[PDB]
Amino acid sequence: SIGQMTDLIHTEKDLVTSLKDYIKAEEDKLEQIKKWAEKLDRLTSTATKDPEGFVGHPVNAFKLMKRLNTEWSELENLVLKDMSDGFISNLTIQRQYFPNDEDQVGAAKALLRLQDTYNLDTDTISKGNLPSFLTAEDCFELGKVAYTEADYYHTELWMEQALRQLDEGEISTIDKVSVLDYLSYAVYQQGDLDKALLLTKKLLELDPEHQRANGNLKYFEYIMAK
Amino acid sequence: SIGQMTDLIHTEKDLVTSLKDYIKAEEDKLEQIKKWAEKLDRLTSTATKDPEGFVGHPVNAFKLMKRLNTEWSELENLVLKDMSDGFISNLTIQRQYFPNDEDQVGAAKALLRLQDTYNLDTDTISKGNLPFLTAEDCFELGKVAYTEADYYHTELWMEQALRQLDEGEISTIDKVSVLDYLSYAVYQQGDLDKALLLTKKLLELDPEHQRANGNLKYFEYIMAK
Repeated sequence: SIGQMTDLIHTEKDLVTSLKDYIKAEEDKLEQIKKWAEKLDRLTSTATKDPEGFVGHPVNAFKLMKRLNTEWSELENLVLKDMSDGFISNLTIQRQYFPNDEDQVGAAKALLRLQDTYNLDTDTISKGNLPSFLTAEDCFELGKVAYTEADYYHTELWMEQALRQLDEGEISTIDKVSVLDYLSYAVYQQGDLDKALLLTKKLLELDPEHQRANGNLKYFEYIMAK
Repeated sequence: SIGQMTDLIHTEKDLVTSLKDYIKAEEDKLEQIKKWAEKLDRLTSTATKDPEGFVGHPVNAFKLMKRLNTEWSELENLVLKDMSDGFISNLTIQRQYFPNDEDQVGAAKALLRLQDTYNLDTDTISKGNLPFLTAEDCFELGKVAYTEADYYHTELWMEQALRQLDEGEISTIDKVSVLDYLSYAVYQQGDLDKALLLTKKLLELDPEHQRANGNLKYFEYIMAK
């Protein structure tokens, strides 16, 4: 539907309003804690300076003990206090009407097809180079969904975009070796052994003991030879 | 001992260091969260302008789903994260060498003793006008006295607490409770003129205080008698 998307756009907006509320909360806590800490900073720096004289006049001694017995306990209680209940409460509730895995993969598939029905370069989708933009792990996931479909066409394309972006300098949760594993395997399944070999060799240049890739190399030079 | 307190002073110095670290931790986390939030502030606002055209080109639909299914739960996980174990472990360990309630009460008594062995005015001990206590500190000392049945000191420190309140100090402690204790201590001391006086002012602040009405009637009774 479209109304569903407008409904989810709106949910996620309200959720951002909630989030920002929570941020006001944690800042307000954190600050009065900073205030508290500077107060003790002042006290504890002047007290370290002259422990005999400080502990001398017992207005200091009483303050020191009311502070260690009571104050540091309130303080501790406040550090432990939780500011996020409200926001998390909301989120837990909204999550009743969120998409699940099924819908995420559905949406990947949909993207996959709309790539080649309007016939588009993956750098031309990722980078919004047409008249929002895609992390390396996004491309990576697309390559995976594809690979699970044994769709090596798309696996090739997105694993390639994913490799391209990591090279370009995008810092990520995803490493080159996985990218190269899936890339080299999709390529091999395509028919072009010749590139599979080199890619595998890049993987090996990154991970010399990648147990799968060595076996892959042996296999490769074997089926080329034969 | 003196060295024992030197060890304590240093311990608390250390704890302040720990806490300051904790603050750096929560701030760092919060920052990453504000970051995430602003990125989504953009996305949501763009999307609301024209939901149709937006969910039109389905990279938008994909990201919207990935973000509702995966990413908001990582965000959730960040929100729930606890930056405090380091500091709280430090605290829970040091606590083994902290004073307890009895030590604190004890110190309050040591202070009451000092007040009079050097014969010193309360504003003067509080305001460190020698060559500083909050109103709740003052009240506290007052109570320790009271519990002792030391109505002398109860008198004095309830007086100082009321003094520091009227000056305009913000405190968790209200004027009426200080007045209750003060009126009563004064009465037990003997100056009944002042007990009446005070009870009256307490009533000026709370007109239906159940103890202090009967306190008014009873005081003027024993005055007249």
